[PDB]
Amino acid sequence: QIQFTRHASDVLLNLNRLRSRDILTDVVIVVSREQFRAHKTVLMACSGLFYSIFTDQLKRNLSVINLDPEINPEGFNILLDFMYTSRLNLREGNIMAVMATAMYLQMEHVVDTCRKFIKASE
Amino acid sequence: ADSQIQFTRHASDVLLNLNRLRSRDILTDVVIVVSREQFRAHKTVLMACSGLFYSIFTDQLKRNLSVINLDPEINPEGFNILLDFMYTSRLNLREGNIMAVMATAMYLQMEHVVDTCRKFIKAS
Ligand SMILES: C[C@H]1CN(C2COC2)CCN1c1cc(NC(=O)Cn2cc(-c3cc(Cl)c(O)c(C(N)=O)c3)c3c(=O)n(C)c(C(F)(F)F)nc32)c(Cl)cn1
Ligand SMILES: C[C@H]1CN(C2COC2)CCN1c1cc(NC(=O)Cn2cc(-c3cc(Cl)c(O)c(C(N)=O)c3)c3c(=O)n(C)c(C(F)(F)F)nc32)c(Cl)cn1
Ligand SMILES: [Cl-]
Ligand SMILES: [Cl-]
Repeated sequence: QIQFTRHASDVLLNLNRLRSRDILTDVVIVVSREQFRAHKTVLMACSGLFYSIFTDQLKRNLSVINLDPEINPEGFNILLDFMYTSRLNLREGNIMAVMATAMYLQMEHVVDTCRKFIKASE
Repeated sequence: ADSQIQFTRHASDVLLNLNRLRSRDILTDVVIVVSREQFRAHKTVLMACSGLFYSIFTDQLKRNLSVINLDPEINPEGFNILLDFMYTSRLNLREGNIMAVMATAMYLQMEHVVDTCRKFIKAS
């Protein structure tokens, strides 16, 4: 069929615009003292943890999810921006936190990219 | 010591997973009614892909509606082609459907689809 090569990226951009305007967000993720509003569909599409949560009968209808308090909010922020943008901002000062947060969120390609960053920088 | 990494497959992988959720009726939040067919979807995806749906659901008086009735003169098969396009990036244009898809894309305010329809006509 006719393939629109920019369509998926344009969809994601528009989803990120909805998130910035707080339109149809349906969950708050709490990470220590920081709160992040998001769309469950995007979280589920991007994360094994969120897919498991929002397919679990006991948890799927929650509108507030408290993540492990040991997770670094900056690590989560970097990963949530990645979910909505395809762009992953890695630095020596954040790599360990992003990698551990990606393991927790079950984002395997992000973890592999973090390993590649360690290989390139250690 | 620093790197800004673009994941070139990420957006298409997100969209595939959204289509998987729709196919299982997970987190769908609206039924679009088009003449003799009902279609379930995610409002966020509809808004992301169509000027009409963007305008409808940005309106706070319509944002939380669970059923939207479209103009009854819209061809439901044209709509289904466009809904599948929204969730897949693939558009099935054929001589037997081009006029219906084009007219539906005008109504949904999907300009790059409309333009692709015009290119199809030009090449027919
Ligand atoms: C279950 C699956 C297959 N099933 C088939 C098999 O028989 C039928 C059809 C239904 N499918 C399905 C899956 C959905 N969501 C997920 O898969 C959640 N998800 C997302 C990712 C993910 C996505 C993108 Cl886009 C990325 O860029 C990256 C990255 N850069 O790291 C990571 C991911 C992951 O890395 N991992 C290990 C995992 C983990 F679970 F393995 F841990 N889960 C991840 C959604 Cl929403 C809807 N349907
Ligand atoms: C308004 C915009 C920019 N604004 C910036 C500018 O300063 C601040 C920020 C907020 N923004 C925003 C917009 C959102 N949604 C839409 O734009 C709706 N949408 C989507 C499309 C569209 C999208 C994809 Cl992916 C396609 O593949 C195709 C296609 N192949 O045809 C068509 C589309 C369109 O073609 N047309 C004419 C129109 C129309 F309205 F013009 F008619 N609307 C379309 C969403 Cl959800 C969230 N935020
Ligand atoms: Cl914006
Ligand atoms: Cl599948």
